[PDB]
Amino acid sequence: PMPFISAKSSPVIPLDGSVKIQCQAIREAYLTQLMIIKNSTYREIGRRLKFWNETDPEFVIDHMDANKAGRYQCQYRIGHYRFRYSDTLELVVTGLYGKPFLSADRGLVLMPGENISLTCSSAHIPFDRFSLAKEGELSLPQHQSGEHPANFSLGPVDLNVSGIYRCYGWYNRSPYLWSFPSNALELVVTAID
Ligand SMILES: *[C@H]1O[C@H](CO)[C@@H](O[C@@H]2O[C@H](CO)[C@@H](O)[C@H](O)[C@H]2NC(C)=O)[C@H](O)[C@H]1NC(C)=O
Ligand SMILES: *[C@@H]1O[C@H](CO)[C@@H](O)[C@H](O)[C@H]1NC(C)=O
Repeated sequence: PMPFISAKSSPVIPLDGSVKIQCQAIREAYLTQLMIIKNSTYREIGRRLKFWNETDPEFVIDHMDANKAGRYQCQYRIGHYRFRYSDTLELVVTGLYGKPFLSADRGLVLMPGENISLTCSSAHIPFDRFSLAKEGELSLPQHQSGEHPANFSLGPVDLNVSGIYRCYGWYNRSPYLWSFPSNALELVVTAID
């Protein structure tokens, strides 16, 4: 098990936003610094916070841009020149490409168990892949699709599927750089009808 590396704010940060990262404390570390990976090379980044309301080291990265998007790890210097790292965290920056369009082939309100797929298009920008995000959620959108027609299925829906959804740009060359959110699309599952 590797030291955890959570993100207090969403891992999805708008163009010039700012995010707060937290690493797992390691009693034997003389120094702990947030590192960002770039071409198999660890680079110092972000800023350390002060001791209060929490123990595990917290950092903060502001003025988000392409350069700050990507994989992150925590570097624990457990000696003059001996280190160990936390698990990996990914941060994506949004607002680098025009917004795509999200829609559905059904009715936005539906009985549980029903099936529905959301489609995310882009009649201009040849996005390599697409990612669907559920607004409320505190994390990183993992539900993606490479299909050009862009199909996001949700199999048998349950009351938990309800909520507002948005879709993003996304390019293979530059994976951690997404477009501006697409139009939002609300769904509501209810067994009452
Ligand atoms: C994307 O989702 C699945 C493919 O993974 C397709 O599902 C079929 O959808 C048609 C009409 O929408 C239904 O008649 C079939 O019963 C579905 N079968 C499956 C695979 O579950 C879906 O069509 C695709 N998106 C669309 C509508 O183009
Ligand atoms: C939803 O679609 C699946 C195919 O992926 C089908 O097997 C299922 O029966 C449909 N809804 C239900 C649970 O009846």
